[PDB]
Amino acid sequence: EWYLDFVDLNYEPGRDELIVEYYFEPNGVSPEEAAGRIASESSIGTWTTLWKLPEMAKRSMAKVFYLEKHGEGYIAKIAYPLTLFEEGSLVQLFSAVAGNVFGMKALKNLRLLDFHPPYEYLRHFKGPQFGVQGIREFMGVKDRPLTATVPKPKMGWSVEEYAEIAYELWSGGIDLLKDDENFTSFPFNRFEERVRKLYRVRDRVEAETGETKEYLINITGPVNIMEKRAEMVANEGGQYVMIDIVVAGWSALQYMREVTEDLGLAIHAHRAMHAAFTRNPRHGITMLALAKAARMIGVDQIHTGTAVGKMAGNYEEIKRINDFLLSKWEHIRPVFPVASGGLHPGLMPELIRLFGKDLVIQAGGGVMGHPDGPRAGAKALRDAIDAAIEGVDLDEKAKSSPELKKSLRE
Amino acid sequence: MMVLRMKVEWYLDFVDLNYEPGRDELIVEYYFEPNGVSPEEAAGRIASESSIGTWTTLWKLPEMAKRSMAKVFYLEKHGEGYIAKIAYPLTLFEEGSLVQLFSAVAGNVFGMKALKNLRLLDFHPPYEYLRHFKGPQFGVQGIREFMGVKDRPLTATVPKPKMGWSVEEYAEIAYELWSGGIDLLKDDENFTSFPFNRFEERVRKLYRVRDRVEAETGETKEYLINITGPVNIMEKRAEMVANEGGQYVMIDIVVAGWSALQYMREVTEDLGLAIHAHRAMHAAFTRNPRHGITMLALAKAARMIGVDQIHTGTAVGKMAGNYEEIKRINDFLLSKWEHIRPVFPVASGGLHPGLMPELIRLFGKDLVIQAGGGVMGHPDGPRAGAKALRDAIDAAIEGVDLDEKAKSSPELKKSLREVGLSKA
Amino acid sequence: VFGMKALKNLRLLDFHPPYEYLRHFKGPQFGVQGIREFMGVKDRPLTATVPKPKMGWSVEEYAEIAYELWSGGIDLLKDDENFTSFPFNRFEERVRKLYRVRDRVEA
Repeated sequence: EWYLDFVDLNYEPGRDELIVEYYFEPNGVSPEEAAGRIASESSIGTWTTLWKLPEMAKRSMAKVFYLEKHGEGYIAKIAYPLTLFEEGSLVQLFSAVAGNVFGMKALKNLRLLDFHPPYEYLRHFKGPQFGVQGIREFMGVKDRPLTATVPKPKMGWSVEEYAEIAYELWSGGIDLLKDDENFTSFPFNRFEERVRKLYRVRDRVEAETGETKEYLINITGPVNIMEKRAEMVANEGGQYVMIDIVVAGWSALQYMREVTEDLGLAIHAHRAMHAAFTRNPRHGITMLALAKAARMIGVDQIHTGTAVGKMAGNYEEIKRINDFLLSKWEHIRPVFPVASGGLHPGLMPELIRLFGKDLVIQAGGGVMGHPDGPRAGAKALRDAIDAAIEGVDLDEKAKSSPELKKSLRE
Repeated sequence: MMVLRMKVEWYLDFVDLNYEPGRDELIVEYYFEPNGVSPEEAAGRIASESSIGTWTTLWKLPEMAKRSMAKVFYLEKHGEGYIAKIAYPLTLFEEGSLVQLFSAVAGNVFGMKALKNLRLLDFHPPYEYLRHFKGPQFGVQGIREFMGVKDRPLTATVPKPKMGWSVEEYAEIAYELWSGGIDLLKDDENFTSFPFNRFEERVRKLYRVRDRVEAETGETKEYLINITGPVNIMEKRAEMVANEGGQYVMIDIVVAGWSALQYMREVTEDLGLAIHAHRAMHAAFTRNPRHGITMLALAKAARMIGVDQIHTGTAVGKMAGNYEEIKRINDFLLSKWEHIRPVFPVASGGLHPGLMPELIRLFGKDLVIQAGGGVMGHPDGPRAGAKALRDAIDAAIEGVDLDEKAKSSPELKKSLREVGLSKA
Repeated sequence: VFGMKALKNLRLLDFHPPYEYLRHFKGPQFGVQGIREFMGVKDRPLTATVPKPKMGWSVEEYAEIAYELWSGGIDLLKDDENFTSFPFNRFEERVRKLYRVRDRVEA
């Protein structure tokens, strides 16, 4: 059996079939053959063999129904019957549509652009437990973006040193303390010691300020360890855990979604390592597909990138990802985009004008750098956010917030 | 009259080309190309973002920050870029957690605007890092022992087509493959559990067939059964396999991920199961020679945690990946490495009986040889194909010409004739 | 009592528990007779050997020395007091191998 049996550019996919879109460049074969190879490798493969062909194999063939020239290559869209899939298992879906296909010698490059799961696939995924509205409610923040802050330096803090910095950041106005992706558990900062202490400091600051404060605490590890750590956070009164979802990976993430369902924890998804496969525009998996999978399983917050006078990724791509994350999508609650990357108070209006108010804004570097110290930097960050939301020029505001003034000089 | 200290840390402070790392530091080798910054600055950015980062702050530095800095100690031009080697103190690591190691050395660094491209080439764990990994439970010698196969490569076959089989149809093809001489039935990376082939129904049936073939042939047969799934599911499926008498599970380790793998290694330690790692999805990040993570590094992580066998690529006409790269990976997999047992390279990609002499000459006898199409495609059927593969391997090992062997092996004779009829 | 400044030296020589104290102790499960019975050795003393050197053996190297010792007539293989569990000789890996060797030598 041959690759062109998987190609039919007149086929019209049913509403119960899953669609994957790929960019590809052929290597020594026709665009049609290459697309047929993708469909084959991601479904039943080849046969031809004197052996009895299994009865479900014809009903499991993928079909390329769209193929067009695009830049230096081609886009194919391919339809997949649900007989190919273990329903509820994102892991098995990606084993099919994002696996061996990337190694095929008959392609120069292959990029998985997007996928579109039908109702009968999507209904076996819960999506986020809280999402934007869930978080807004437990944080008590109805309208403005939320603020987050990873301390600098990002490693090396003892439990006590971390308690002290956390008190300054939260007290100065930060909503969310954030651990660095590399900051898990060390001899001088054991995870359970950190939990015991940091939630007591959190509760003290809530009592002194009257505002809800939370901790994007890094539970990343071997799954059994991440589960135990999630249990410790819940037992101490935490409503968030942070997981490096790409480093940890899809099998752990799906299970952890069941763990956090029982313990009432929102998931903050850090995407470290993503750029190993999401950066190259000709090859890998797009950040959009990654986000879509992550939203389906049910992260409540995820990093996507920013636009920024020093930093800044592709505006269009970021806005496409964010629009998807906030979009209506059947029962799947919307996800907060997390904006990070050289953010500081002066950038807040624009970040907000361009990306809206439904954001978690991570700005630790600017907060830690304030000339009056971290607590003043946090206020400067809340103070320029309030001004964006209200339509006030940052130089007017600065007349009644010297922590923002001191920030604007630089 | 207070004098305060603004602490400043910058990228070039992470570069010291005269630094001599201790034997108890972890070393990572990177290839990179700078974008708009000096090679020094780029290298510094890597060391920084994989360690303590940079910053400007009045706040008191945490005491362990200065002892947690990575240092660039080697930096030289390489092709259109540069190689850096970077040294890491173990204070930066949660020991036993490869998840955390990779979050540091293989994380945010790949997304840095100031690098055009970034590839992690290799890493070298010091003894005090490595000693908190068990490595493979069985490795080469353990598998050889339970399979009862002392010298020759082992054989494996994934049925064709790769999806759609009912439990009964899969039992019938398995009987053929095993009976004709294949050592290891192998599930496709996509083939987990379906309405028409439920995992637990498949285990009950196939291990009965397995045991029947063992009784009939006097040879040990095994099954690289795909337990890939959400971690709890993978765990339950591993328990079902062990319960039925199985000694192997297959995990799609890249799609599943490191966190699940590390835990599954504890599960399999308890159940006596060897792990066959399928690497589907790797090429999304291992294929670009300028950017990503090499198959060698992935393989090293997987060996350290403890997969017992892993796919590395082959040298064929019809699948030839780079000979140099592949041989490097296999050499590593099989090399002495403290207490870490050696791992079988799994060779796959259009193999058939006529390639066995070349495959063995070039890559040795310590291989698992997966020969799907070649076996399933034999003109006399899959049983005959399996025999042809086993006979070609016995000949390669004995230094006997394939056409000489074919005189006492009808299956091998037909297989050889077909290649010629299907070759341009 | 050992730290009292009013004593220059103190040595506990022996103690003698009365029946109502001693009765709340089981003593050995096996003792001499229990051991002789499960070892199948009725009269002669039993023999034991700790390998030399005392440390540094891998599981497989430890299996090979044990085979020699047991096969030549030693009754009891013995670990050195410092030999617990190491990266190159993990206790559970040792247990699995050494008892298979043990059963082989018995056969």
